[PDB]
Amino acid sequence: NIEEWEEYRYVEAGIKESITLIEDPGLKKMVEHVCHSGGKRIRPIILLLVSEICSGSYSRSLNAALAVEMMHSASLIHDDLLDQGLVRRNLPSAPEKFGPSGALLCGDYLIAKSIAFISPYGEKVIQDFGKAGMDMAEGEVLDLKENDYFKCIYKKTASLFAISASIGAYTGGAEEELAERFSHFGNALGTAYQIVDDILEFLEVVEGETLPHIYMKSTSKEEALKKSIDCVKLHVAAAKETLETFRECPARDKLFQITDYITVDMLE
Amino acid sequence: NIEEWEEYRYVEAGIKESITLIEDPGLKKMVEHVCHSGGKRIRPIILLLVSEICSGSYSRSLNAALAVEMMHSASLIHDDLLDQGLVRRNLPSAPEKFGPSGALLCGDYLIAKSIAFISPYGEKVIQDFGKAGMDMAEGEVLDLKENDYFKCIYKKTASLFAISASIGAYTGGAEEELAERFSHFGNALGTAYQIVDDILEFLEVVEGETLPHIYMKSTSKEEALKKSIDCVKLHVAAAKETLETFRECPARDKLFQITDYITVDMLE
Repeated sequence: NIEEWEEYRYVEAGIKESITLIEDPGLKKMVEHVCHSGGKRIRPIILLLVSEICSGSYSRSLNAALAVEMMHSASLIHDDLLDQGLVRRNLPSAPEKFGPSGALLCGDYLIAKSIAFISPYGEKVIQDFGKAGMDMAEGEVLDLKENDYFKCIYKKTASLFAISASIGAYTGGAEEELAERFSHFGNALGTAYQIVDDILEFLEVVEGETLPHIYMKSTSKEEALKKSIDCVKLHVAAAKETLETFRECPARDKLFQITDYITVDMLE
Repeated sequence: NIEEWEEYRYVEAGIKESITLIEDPGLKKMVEHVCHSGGKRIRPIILLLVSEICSGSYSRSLNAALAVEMMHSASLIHDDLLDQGLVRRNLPSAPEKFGPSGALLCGDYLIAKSIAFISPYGEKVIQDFGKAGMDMAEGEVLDLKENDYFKCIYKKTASLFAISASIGAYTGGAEEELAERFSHFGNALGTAYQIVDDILEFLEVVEGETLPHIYMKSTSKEEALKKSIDCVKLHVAAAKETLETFRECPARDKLFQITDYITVDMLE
């Protein structure tokens, strides 16, 4: 029950306050929709938890957490625009919650807003934030166009988890060395997270690109699944190995909980 | 001949170096295309010139200038995507240099890249940069949906000119008070600039929304044009009035040249 955590409540509060700032009725309505997805605000919470691990506090990290969530939301909106109305042009138009123009502009608005929110954190944090945004765009380009698959997961998904953790560390007073270790934890979790998502997606196709599909180009179906799940366990193990090197406290305990919650628990 | 200015050459050098950093062949090719538009790099040059006025130097301002140009390019690409394939869905598909997916992702890539380039300039500059990005998205939303027309020009176009000048001032050691005066110059120039563009566009429609069209809802064609041009002269005058309060030097002379070059000179 992450919705019960103080960290979750703080992020939700920041999100709501953020929404009150939107003047354009249309944009406000769209943003309210993307935030009302029932998600668990994993990325921003990870950022606050890391700040807590490093400093025992997270008050000052709220805007960085919101910036990361805004970037995530912008990517979801743009990806929806891509998948629903920009790639299969000769086929029947797919349904879309927001109009195409609305989806594009709402995403641009959110990215710009994330810049305003990340603005007080300094050069290192802001440069990392920018680099993650670039990785995400490049990742999507690859996504629509073995090695490339994993380069894709890293760029499109792992990257944001990595900076949610490193920025959290930086906002909690961490030096480059420590922030780097958190980056590794984030990359590990994010990778396991995406593979899990791809496994579930692969199974949906079976019911009527993903890792299992990639492996089937040379091996059995189940074997492809077995190696995919082994890939998840490998990265989950890598994530926990790193987490174990950090200060023992409730925030660290929560990071362990999140790790299982979004990876192996989804494979039950 | 702005192409002969040291400021122009420095920006061009930065742009070229920036291009060498792009790993994805496709993205690199797209960026090369948007930069190879024959434009005069007005916004980034204004930023460098302002830094010169305030400090006598502009070396340290290159990345801020590039960030502003990247934001401009991203907006042009996204606007092309909007106008060409997201608004007139029931009509024949309009031709596009980049595929729809490519245009969207290239724009997102450039915005993120601008974040990485603006990263070392501090909270005030980065917050202003973010706010301009937001104004631009909101401006486009209004653009496609009297007071609204001018709110549109301010948000979509004047805003970027305003921060190109204010950020230039900040990078040149200016305090809030001085940077604000430059912001006013930029807003003035940007407004005159857009109205001029709208007047030329209006005349193209006459040959076979814009200010002249807006006025015609209650007055004659020529009268609508007369009041539109008077609007240009008003803002050009406002821009020069402000410029005259700044330190007399070659950079200031160049700002006067640019002011006429992109406004009244285009009306001959």
